[PDB]
Amino acid sequence: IIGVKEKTFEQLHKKCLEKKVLYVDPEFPPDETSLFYSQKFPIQFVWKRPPEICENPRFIIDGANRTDICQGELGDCWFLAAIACLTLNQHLLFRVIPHDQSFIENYAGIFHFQFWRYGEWVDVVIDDCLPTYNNQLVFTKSNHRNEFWSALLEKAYAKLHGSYEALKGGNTTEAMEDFTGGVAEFFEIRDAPSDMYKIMKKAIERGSLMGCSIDDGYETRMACGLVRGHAYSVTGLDEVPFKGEKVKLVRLRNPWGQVEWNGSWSDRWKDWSFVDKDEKARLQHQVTEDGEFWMSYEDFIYHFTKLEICNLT
Ligand SMILES: *[C@@H](C(=O)O)[C@H](O)C(=O)N[C@@H](CC(C)C)C(=O)NCCCCNC(N)=[NH2+]
Ligand SMILES: [Ca+2]
Ligand SMILES: [Ca+2]
Ligand SMILES: [Cl-]
Repeated sequence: IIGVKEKTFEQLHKKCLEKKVLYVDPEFPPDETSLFYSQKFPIQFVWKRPPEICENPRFIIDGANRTDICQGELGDCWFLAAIACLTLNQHLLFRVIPHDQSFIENYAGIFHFQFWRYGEWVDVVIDDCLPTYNNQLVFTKSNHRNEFWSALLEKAYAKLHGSYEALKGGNTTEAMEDFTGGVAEFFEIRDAPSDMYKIMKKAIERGSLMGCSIDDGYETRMACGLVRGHAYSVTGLDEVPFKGEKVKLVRLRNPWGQVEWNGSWSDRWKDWSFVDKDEKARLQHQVTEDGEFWMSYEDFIYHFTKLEICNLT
């Protein structure tokens, strides 16, 4: 279609519109080479563009929110937790996602994203062919079936690593730095200082990204609703009145978009009845299986082992 070895998104976009053709990326083509390098995936995939998947595809629907990041059949929770964190700071999100992009205006089958690499912003261009099975995305999707920014972001990040398979292992902090240029620090929660709630509270209010995990030694599920060896996004911290004393809470989101903690302060916990109507509104309490839930600060430090904060420079 084109010879793209050193050409910008603008150049390629304009050329495709002139030629009246959908872009096919020579550097990261829609075939098995872009999926894996060693192990194959068990199911064989068809590559389709979002217009081929649904009638009215959209890049962004109702903003870029954490609810748009739902994990599929690829173990890249480390990266997905990081994007979800990033959506809590919209200001920073728009440096990674160019928002002037669309399926309904100047569509030429080509998109781009920006990552922070070796001390500068780097532009990554992709065709919009995505892996599918039975006409559904197999990897990351949004909970809205017509929204495609998070699927395409994953493709672009996979391209930056050489393949989808190259996203299988990783650390949330690697991704946080790729989105922000911040400096990461990690904390073992067993050596957590006495004031870590306060540290966590200051970090989210500053727009620092925060992930966490439970040490391991489709990932291991626990009866309490948590998942071991799995990256969670920390999406809020608050105190709430409950039977006289103020209880400290932590809000997490499972990047699966489902499977939540079921203990104290979970969605369907009966003793939410005892909490004031205005407080429930303040904490955006919702009984919906979206992967997001509140737990007590005490239960949090008991279960979780790693805490990762990416601070802005
Ligand atoms: C998460 C998932 O989708 O279930 C996925 O299994 C994963 O990548 N888990 C991480 C642990 C999280 C950070 C909690 C993991 O196992 N990481 C090991 C990577 C070792 C370093 N490798 C590279 N390439 N830097
Ligand atoms: Ca959305
Ligand atoms: Ca929930
Ligand atoms: Cl659109």
